[PDB]
Amino acid sequence: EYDSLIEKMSNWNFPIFELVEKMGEDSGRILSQVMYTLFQDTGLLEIFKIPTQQFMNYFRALENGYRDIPYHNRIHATDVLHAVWYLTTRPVPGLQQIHNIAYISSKSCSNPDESYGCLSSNIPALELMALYVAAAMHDYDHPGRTNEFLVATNAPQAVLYNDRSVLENHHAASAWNLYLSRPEYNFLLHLDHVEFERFRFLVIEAILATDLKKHFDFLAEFNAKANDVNSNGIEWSNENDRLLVCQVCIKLADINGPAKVRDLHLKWTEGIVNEFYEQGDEEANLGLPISPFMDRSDPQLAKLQESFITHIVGPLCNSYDAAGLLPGQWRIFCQLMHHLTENHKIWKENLYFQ
Amino acid sequence: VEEYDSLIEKMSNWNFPIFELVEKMGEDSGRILSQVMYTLFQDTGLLEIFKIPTQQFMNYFRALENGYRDIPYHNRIHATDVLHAVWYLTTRPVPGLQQIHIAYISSKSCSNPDESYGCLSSNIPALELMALYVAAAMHDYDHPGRTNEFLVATNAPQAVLYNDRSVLENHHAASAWNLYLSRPEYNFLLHLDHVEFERFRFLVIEAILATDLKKHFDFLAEFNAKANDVNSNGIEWSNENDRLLVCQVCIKLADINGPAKVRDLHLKWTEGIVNEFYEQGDEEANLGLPISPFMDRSDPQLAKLQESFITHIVGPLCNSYDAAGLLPGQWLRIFCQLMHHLTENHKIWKENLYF
Ligand SMILES: *B([O])(=O)C1=[C]C([N]C(=O)C2=NC3=C([C]=[C]C(O[C])=[C]3)C(O[C])=[C]2)=[C]C(C(=O)N([C])[C]C2=[C][C]=[C][C]=[C]2)=[C]1
Ligand SMILES: [Mg+2]
Ligand SMILES: [Mg+2]
Ligand SMILES: [Mg+2]
Ligand SMILES: [Mg+2]
Repeated sequence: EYDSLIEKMSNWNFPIFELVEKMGEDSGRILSQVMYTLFQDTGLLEIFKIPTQQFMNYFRALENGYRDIPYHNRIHATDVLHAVWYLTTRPVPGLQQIHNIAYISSKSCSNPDESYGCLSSNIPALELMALYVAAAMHDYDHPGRTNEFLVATNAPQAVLYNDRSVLENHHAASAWNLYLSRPEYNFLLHLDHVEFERFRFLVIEAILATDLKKHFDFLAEFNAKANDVNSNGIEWSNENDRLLVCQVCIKLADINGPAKVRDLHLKWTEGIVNEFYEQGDEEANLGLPISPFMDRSDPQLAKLQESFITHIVGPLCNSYDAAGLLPGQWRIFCQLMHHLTENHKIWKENLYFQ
Repeated sequence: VEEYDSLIEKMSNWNFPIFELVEKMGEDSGRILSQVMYTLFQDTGLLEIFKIPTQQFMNYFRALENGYRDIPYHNRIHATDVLHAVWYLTTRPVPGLQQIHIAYISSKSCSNPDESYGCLSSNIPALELMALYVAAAMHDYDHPGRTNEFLVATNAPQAVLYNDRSVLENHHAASAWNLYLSRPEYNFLLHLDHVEFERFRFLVIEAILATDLKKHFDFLAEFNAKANDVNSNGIEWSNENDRLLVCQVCIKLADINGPAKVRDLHLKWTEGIVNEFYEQGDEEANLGLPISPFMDRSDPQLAKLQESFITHIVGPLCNSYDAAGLLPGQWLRIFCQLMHHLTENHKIWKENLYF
């Protein structure tokens, strides 16, 4: 069954909802199973001597922490995990290779020629494992509400974190609290104190970058280092530069919807607006002003998708592509860039005509 | 009424003998923070500007000061001292500082001698200064007497809860505001609307979080870039972010005002902080952890600690705050009292180290 699933995930437009339907009764374990296959594929199980039992124990507990809410659930976490894996292992045109300090190489694809390069050849294995694990944790115990909702309500979580990245801090904090909750979860037992401390730091930094209030800040920092005409781009020997690359990568993965085929894009859109409408129902019941795009009476779906693709997803993918980090094939053809522009065009048509 | 004038006259000195005050209070020394908060708010007029009812004010700040533990340094007296320091630095006349005036406060304890002098109270709105004072009151609430490095190394519950990023400061702000929202008998800001209260909470949280010394050099760099630029015009007082940065630097200076005081208060605070250090070192040794620097009572190295702290932490902060022209003083050249204290203490401890 391992070969079957890994071949289906080699496609960027991985039909994940077909997988959830295929698992059916055991669909609650999709995040743990996908974690196992990807770590065996990248070889992370053998590189860090990760025991299978503790690995599976923690991530079954982790996926149990995801609620049964429309969007921020196990399937969203599985999708973001798949996206970061694809973006870091697949060949990127014109990118130079360095080591292909441990580095991974995906058994699912080899660089077709020297003109292609992989991010796995430029970022150490420890840093990439943090990105994958952070993708698994990045929305742990999401209550289906926004940060702005919690701060307006003065919810306990918002007061506990002083309104600064409420959901994202809680995700990382409660995930790591779960990790340290039982010795049967310590699958990193073969990492020393320095390596484990650094791993935790990288995971926490990756999770906190998923906050969209800091979106434009991360975008500015990434363009200064990579997309500067007078600078030498990204120095892969720099620890801070690699961290910035990983943070921008996971940001793109957490909002990959518009960068997929319209089928998957619309499915994810359906989920997130259903979560929005549940929050809007509660806002109305509490006598609070309904947040924008959260009233099921006046949806304004076209305006929501159009502004989100144009102001958030658009500039992020264009910056990531201008830096030469998107996987594709030789002009250059980029799959998700074509999907992103196609989805943006359709939603502009729906907006202008309706 | 009679005790009010005595205390307000005693606090007008930069070297306010606060330990004489705790000795005078004796049995009721636990309410020093609440008494000083009430006295300062009555002096600055914040009680009447925001229509603060006395009962809820006193209730909340008595609970707040009760939240401080009986530890050598991070206690009620430290919070009271930081509050006094920010009050002095924001109300007292500064040579060459411009005056401007949205409500603003003016301390009844002093008036600007002439137009060549200016007060921060005349340039920063009353809401932001009240936020700074309240943050000084909260800035070390429920401090357990350990360092951030100790909590992250131990994987303490607080350190895991805040993801190792400014654990103690986040805890201070969060538990202080939870206490404020714990009971309706604490809501003394009930005459502030939603926007004013949200802004006040934001300013308080930023001021509290700025006290982290891990972010010290970052705040110092931003302040030198904005204020201490030779080609720039310093601080634009109409800018919200500039005023926030000024207040953050002010409370940072207040949180470590020791070396900028007379030798008596400096050495008393040094005794407190090194006793807390030695307790943490005892616990680190019992747990088999490497003893943090200057926290082993067997090898104290007190002179090296004082000199490194003055040269690397207090020194550059005071020099940046003075170069921006925000330190209260008197014309002559300009004489700044705490600059004189700081240079005197720095010379004394450099002598103790070299000899
Ligand atoms: B709490 O949170 O507030 C804290 C505190 C501190 N402090 C110190 O250290 C000191 N202080 C002082 C002095 C003198 C005088 C005074 O008065 C006020 C004060 C001294 O001398 C020596 C000292 C601190 C803290 C912290 O943070 N830690 C300890 C850690 C670190 C280290 C190094 C660097 C940074 C940080 C807190
Ligand atoms: Mg999220
Ligand atoms: Mg997410
Ligand atoms: Mg503190
Ligand atoms: Mg303090």
